[PDB]
Amino acid sequence: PKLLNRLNTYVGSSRVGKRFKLAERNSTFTTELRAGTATFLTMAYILAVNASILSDSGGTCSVSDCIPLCSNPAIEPSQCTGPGLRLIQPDVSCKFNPVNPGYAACVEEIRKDLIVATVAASLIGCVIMGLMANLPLALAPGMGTNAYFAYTVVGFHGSGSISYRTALAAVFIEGLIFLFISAIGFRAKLAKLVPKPVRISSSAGIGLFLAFIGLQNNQGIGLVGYSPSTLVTLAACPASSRISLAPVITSANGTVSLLAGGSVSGDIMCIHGRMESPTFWLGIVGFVIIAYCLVKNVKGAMIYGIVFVTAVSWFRNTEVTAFPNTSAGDAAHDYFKKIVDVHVIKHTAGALSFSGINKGHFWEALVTFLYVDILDTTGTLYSMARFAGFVDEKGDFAGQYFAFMSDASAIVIGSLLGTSPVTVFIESSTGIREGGRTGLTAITVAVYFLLAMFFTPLLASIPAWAVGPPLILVGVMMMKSVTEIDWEDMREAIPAFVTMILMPLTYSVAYGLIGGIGSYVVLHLWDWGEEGLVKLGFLK
Amino acid sequence: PKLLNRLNTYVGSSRVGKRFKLAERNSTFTTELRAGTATFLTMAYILAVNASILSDSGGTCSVSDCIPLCSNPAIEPSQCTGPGLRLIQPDVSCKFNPVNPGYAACVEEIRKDLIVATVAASLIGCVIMGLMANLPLALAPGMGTNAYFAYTVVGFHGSGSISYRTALAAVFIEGLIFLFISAIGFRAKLAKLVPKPVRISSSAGIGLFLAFIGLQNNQGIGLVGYSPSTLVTLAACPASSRISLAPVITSANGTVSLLAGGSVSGDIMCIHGRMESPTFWLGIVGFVIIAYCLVKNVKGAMIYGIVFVTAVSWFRNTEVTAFPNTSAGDAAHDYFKKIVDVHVIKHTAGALSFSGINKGHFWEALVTFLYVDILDTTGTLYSMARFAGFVDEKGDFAGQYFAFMSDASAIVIGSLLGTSPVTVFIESSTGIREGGRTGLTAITVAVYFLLAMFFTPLLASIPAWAVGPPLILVGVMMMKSVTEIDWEDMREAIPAFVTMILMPLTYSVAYGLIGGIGSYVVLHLWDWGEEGLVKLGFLK
Ligand SMILES: *[C@@H]1O[C@H](CO)[C@@H](O[C@@H]2O[C@H](CO)[C@@H](O)[C@H](O)[C@H]2NC(C)=O)[C@H](O)[C@H]1NC(C)=O
Ligand SMILES: *[C@@H]1O[C@H](CO)[C@@H](O[C@@H]2O[C@H](CO)[C@@H](O)[C@H](O)[C@H]2NC(C)=O)[C@H](O)[C@H]1NC(C)=O
Repeated sequence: PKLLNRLNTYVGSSRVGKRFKLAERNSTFTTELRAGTATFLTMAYILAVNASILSDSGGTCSVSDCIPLCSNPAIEPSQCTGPGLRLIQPDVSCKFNPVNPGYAACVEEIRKDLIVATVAASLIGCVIMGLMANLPLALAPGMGTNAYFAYTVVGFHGSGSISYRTALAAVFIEGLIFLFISAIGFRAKLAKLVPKPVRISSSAGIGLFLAFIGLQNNQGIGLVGYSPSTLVTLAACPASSRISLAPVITSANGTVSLLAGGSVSGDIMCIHGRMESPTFWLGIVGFVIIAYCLVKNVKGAMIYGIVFVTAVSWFRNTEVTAFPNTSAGDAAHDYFKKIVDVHVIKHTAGALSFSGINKGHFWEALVTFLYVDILDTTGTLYSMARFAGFVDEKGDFAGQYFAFMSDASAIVIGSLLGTSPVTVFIESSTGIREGGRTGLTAITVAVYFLLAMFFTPLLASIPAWAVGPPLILVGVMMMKSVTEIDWEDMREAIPAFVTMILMPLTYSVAYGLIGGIGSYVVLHLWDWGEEGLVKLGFLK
Repeated sequence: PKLLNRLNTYVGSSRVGKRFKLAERNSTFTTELRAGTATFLTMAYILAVNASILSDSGGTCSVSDCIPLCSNPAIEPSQCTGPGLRLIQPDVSCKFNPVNPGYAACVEEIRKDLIVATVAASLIGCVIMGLMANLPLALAPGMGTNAYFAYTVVGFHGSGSISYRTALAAVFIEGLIFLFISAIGFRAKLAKLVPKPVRISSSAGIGLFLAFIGLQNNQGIGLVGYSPSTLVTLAACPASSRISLAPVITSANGTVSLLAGGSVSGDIMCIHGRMESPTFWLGIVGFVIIAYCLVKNVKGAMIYGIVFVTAVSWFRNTEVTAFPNTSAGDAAHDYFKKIVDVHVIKHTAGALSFSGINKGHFWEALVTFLYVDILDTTGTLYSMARFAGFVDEKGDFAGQYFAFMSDASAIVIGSLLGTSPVTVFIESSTGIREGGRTGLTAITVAVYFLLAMFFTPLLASIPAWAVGPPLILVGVMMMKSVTEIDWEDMREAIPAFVTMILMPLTYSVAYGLIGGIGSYVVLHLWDWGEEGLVKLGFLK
């Protein structure tokens, strides 16, 4: 007969076929391969997004890599010898606008390291899940945790309260704690502490957070800029129409004096030319492409949008180029002209530090990660077990124990390689809908990730207006959880609204969670006291 | 027979009782009075909120009221005569921080004028509705239109693109157009142009906008401040820990130079002492009070929260005082020591100007108002007609014609007195639930508004941390519209999300509407073209 039939029969009757229980689950070999291909096509946008987001945090390097500069910018630093010409020693301000050249070079090196680390963590997680749990699930660094890790815990170019290495240690300890909790069966009971309205709306809140990042110049397409009155207005003017802000001291007559050592922002204020940014309109075109591909059920919509926007930007002498006519642009183009490369992680691997373990901020991060991974992983896996028909009458699908242990182990391993926590992707559903039932789907996704490695030069050249619409559409899709909040009941509607709006406005996830929980406790104090009084016996 | 029974019988058998159809609708006199009292108690927060919001726009006065200042702030301006001491002529920067004393005095005068105008517009609208339509509905200046009029169309202290008088003319013409449209029966047809997902989510969007205003230092309790990296972080530090920002020019070596004539912001950047602002915690206490009063179905919850927070602030030598130890504070206290006053509108009444009618921004405002009033009034009235049992099998409740004409006339009259458009309040439902069926409820609310006049000194002394939680809770209650969007369908979910998130982030309502409509058209182009091709006959 057909050669595929012979191959399927041979594999099913073999020893590895019985190991993976192919016959008992009604799927042979090619259904597994097709399901793995579909899942990889649906989740491949993480390869660009995660590396960009994590690289924005600055990585391991610090002020020690800034180089001394000349008195005038027109003279090369090594030729700054003459009357009144001296070398300026670097300070913290070298990390921020205008950025010192050495810092930017290090940041590019960190970006390559983080691409490789993302690929390796996804591969190891998928293989561990496939071999141990024997489930068709794919693991990769999560999205909300990426944004929270980069822009809040560590901050832009290390402007946060915790260094990169200490945050890696926090992720490591969180993974170990999650493993220990899942191994003794206290995970389900611990999941009950979070009140219901906070437990749901939080997801929506994160989506809003992500969307806001996509509407930002540092991070996405623009369209939102600084305003002296309202703090936020309509941006998206060309890069030559933007200026920075600096703190000043005023008086009661009208004088102003610049404040020494103050933080200078990026080019966030727009003077003229609104709605004229070419990169903004290129990002809009990519957004439209992804949205149409999502409506018509095309797999890999985000891949297509990102690839279109990136390929348009690879030309050199345009207004939307990714390789500007500078030294950094020329170096980036030179690395890009190499199509394939085998990059070895140099700075990011094995970069843990336990110095800040006694700080109060550290723990605020460690708990927050622990919350998200406990909820998300609990929410996703069971949902997946419903699509594959594994759930019995008791609500258990056998391999849940090893599924949770494998997720925790993947988190630990990813922390060792220098990336944000890894989780199970919801996109795995698209593989289950195609017929994947065993762990061969995870192995197939792992092989695809291995082949996605070796393309670091192509993945390291993706501009900010290409990582923009994917975040917005991810927020759109996360928004669907609001339909199960009872907005008629104030005692539920107030905490959910507080969580949802505080996540993007304070630009933090922990603050939204804290506000929601505090509001819930305050609003339920009276009822709890009345119940306690009735129970004790002072009241009827 | 009790005396109340005799009074009810006498009124019901009288001529005015037959005029208002008291007997035919099963309500006599005291049910009408009680329903009016309940409605007024539920809607009385507008008396403070609307005046504060509209006064933040600066009113009619301009740079011409700034007074010349001395070379040093320590010398009184009229004694600035000596070596090198001159008078600085005012410029536009006198309107912004630091604010010229004459401008602040004028703004206080405008605040009194706007309190009186708000009361008068509400009274006239209620009387016109009660006498003509004969419905138990109360009219007052709307909330989203207040915020849009003040902070977007006119801008803070006149920093927008349209002056106050031109915006009043826009409101006037919008009211006239709405009257003409409703009189010829094209209102229902015109209401169908807005796509459904935009037509719903817009309400939720406005709520978010309002909540953001309540989390702002200019406008509410604080908690959200400027950030050099993310533009927005956790504020709410004491007023002595805040500094301003000014635009600068950088170079490639590290120098910075202040830019001449740039806009200086308010005290928005926080250096230290986060979560230590006493006014922030007072606002939180007021928020909690209103939240419990809302949970337990207490009428006038917002009144109680506002009154508590305001009464705490009336003491003079504290950190939460509304009368600081300055000249402006002393003048405010002197006006407050008067309990009752008869204020006559001096600047705001009859201040229309038709100069900017050929500007493109003008029309962008005029349409936007016209949208909101067409939707909101259509959404509310019919809903009210369901609670009172007026809707027949055909969907009409007889007096809808005069109801819409009365709403339009009230809009025009309010525009003449110098306020944002007036609409029907949803809070009127609380009066219908109590038994109100005729127009005597509107007359009762009008009498209550008339007696609420004469208390301008008390209403003019309400601080910003008292107008804060009401806006947040109004946003919470408007948020309930999201449950009727199908978030599973991308072709609907994308426009709704775009509208909802663009309203508060760009800090404008028109931009959210434009984005939503544009996204809807773009996403439906392919389907519309395919349908048209099938209809014409080129396709099967
Ligand atoms: C960096 O280079 C600029 C010149 O490009 C220096 O600016 C001097 O000081 C102000 C501010 O720009 C200018 O008005 C002067 O014209 C500049 N003087 C000269 C001789 O160019 C700036 O001083 C340099 N940075 C430092 C720390 O010296
Ligand atoms: C306005 O008032 C200040 C004093 O309050 C005057 O003095 C200046 O103070 C700032 C610091 O706040 C210094 O940077 C300036 O060097 C001071 N200038 C002088 C001449 O002493 C200030 O001069 C006043 N401004 C004007 C235009 O008169």
